[PDB]
Amino acid sequence: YVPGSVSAAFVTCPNEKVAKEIARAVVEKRLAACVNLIPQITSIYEWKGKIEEDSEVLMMIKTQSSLVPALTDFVRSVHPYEVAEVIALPVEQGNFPYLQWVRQVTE
Amino acid sequence: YVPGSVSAAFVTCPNEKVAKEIARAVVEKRLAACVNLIPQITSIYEWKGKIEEDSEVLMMIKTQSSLVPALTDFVRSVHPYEVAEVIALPVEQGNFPYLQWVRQVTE
Amino acid sequence: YVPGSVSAAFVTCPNEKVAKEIARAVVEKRLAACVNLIPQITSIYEWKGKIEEDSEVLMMIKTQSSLVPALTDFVRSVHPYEVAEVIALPVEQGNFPYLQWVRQVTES
Amino acid sequence: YVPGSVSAAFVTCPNEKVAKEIARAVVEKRLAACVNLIPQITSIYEWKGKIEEDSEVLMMIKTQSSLVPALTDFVRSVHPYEVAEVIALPVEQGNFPYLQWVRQVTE
Amino acid sequence: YVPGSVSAAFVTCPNEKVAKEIARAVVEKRLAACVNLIPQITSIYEWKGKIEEDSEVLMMIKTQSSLVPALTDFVRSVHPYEVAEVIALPVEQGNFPYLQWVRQVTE
Amino acid sequence: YVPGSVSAAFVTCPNEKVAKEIARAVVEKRLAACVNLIPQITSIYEWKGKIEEDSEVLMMIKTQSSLVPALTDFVRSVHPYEVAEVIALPVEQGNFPYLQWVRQVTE
Ligand code: NA
Ligand code: NA
Ligand code: NA
Repeated sequence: YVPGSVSAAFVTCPNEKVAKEIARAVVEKRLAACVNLIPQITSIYEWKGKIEEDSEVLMMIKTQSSLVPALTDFVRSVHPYEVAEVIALPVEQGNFPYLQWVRQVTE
Repeated sequence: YVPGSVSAAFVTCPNEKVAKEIARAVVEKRLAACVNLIPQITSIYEWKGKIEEDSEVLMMIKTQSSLVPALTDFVRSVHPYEVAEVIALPVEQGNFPYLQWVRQVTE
Repeated sequence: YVPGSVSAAFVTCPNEKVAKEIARAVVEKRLAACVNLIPQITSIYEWKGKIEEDSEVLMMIKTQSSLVPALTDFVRSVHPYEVAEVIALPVEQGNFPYLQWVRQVTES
Repeated sequence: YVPGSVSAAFVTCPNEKVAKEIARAVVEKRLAACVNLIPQITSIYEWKGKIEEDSEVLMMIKTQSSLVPALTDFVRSVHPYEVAEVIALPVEQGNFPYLQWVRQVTE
Repeated sequence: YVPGSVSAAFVTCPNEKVAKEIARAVVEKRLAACVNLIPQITSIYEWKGKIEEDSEVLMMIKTQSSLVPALTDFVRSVHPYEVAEVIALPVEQGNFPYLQWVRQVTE
Repeated sequence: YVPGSVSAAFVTCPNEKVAKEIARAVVEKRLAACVNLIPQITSIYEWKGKIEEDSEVLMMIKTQSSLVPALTDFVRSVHPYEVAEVIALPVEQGNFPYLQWVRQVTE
């Protein structure tokens, strides 16, 4: 296993419906090995002077690091927001079989 | 985009009220671009020889990596706990406009 | 603090019961300083032709990076799934006292 | 000190004269704090399936990681080779004063 | 470019002849894009209780990070020393064309 | 092998005499497994707004990453310059036996 060659990408969505549709798509298109959805999220950010709170859903998408650009482009079309949160974190170590599986199902 | 110049910091809180107070403060103080709150967390650790379980709330704070020390100091200063969990994970890749936005709103 | 010498490892479980059992074990065995359990997770993956959805629980395990191989072996052994998700993400910066604590409670 | 916010960039040159010109330029332009020149290098690469050996000089350029794109653009512009070797390696730890100095003289 | 997907590997050799043989081989076998040889090295380490000084030559081998294990195997197998120094350092940023070239000639 | 748990630290010295003295000391004190000296270096930096060129020697010091702070403290203490260049680069991959050896001889 090459350190950081698999990544865990985080994507924020407005609701569960959208998150599922994106999640299903990225897997079906082989852009990700799998996705975890974390619901009941409260996002806190500053907008036009004031601080806003919204209900959101968070995706943890596990994929090859080489696919992150392609994953990001896809998430950009489908347009959850004008500017979509996509951040990829590199996996330094882990369960080799599983890490090999994430590669095998995205080649 | 410089790899790892934006970070995702994780902070554990005793409840939603405290997590929201801290979240609103770090954004208002420009120490973070935004905060995701993940509720209904069960924390499992050892204390006085026994293994404890607590209800907690988890913050995923997205900010510049250069601000993490300042972020930590602030959280230290206001957090209820004697020793606050603050761990920062570097963002290797992502949506450039979003990554640019995180920098823009924290300069 | 040496950058990346503490890691946050993520492990997916079928349910709360199993997640708690594994969480308690890794702490008791000093393989992790602490574990956060994130419930009500929906996992989306391909199940041999179909796209599947399951209810799962997610563990965020905080430990020394040197212990991740030992943590994985243990999880491997007692995990239901044939192939367990264990992914470790390195902590670049943080609260030094806390980072020191994670090391203190996992030394042997 | 933020890990990896200073980098050590390596640049290959055909000879000492060119390396010095580039080295002096990047420092005068504040794109680097300083440059170490390693002479008497033998470079070994293929080209049309045949293996070449050339005399080269290697630069180790120490600078902010945020300046690496700007550094690379400049080196592209003045380097005799069509495709210039510029590779940046991040500095995880070091002498803080010196790391602080590299930042101070490139701001 | 995926951060850290190209590496610069350093290998220590007893002399120029050996270093060149190994260098030519790894390039010919497509295990590396190119190799820089840094001569006139003095190595300082402890041997049988006393501190030794040897004349050595240092290789900086630029290749895909995915190839480092294969590179190491080859070197370990051919290298004079029982335990060969092979250390790989990841390239976080650089000249994209050149980084693309390193991949192209090693696929 | 834990990625980045061994580091290659670079230290600049005014001449070979000093470099050898420091190199011998860090090895004898178990702060490093071994040191490569790269001589005939030309350093280019700015000083009182004027660009200087000096003859220097470069050390590549291979050690545990956990020891880098202790290594730096020692170097700062024996090093002639007021502000010593010490930069540590993490080793992501390599020859495991050798990586194991660097740890063995510095425990
Ligand atoms: Na990597
Ligand atoms: Na030639
Ligand atoms: Na590390």
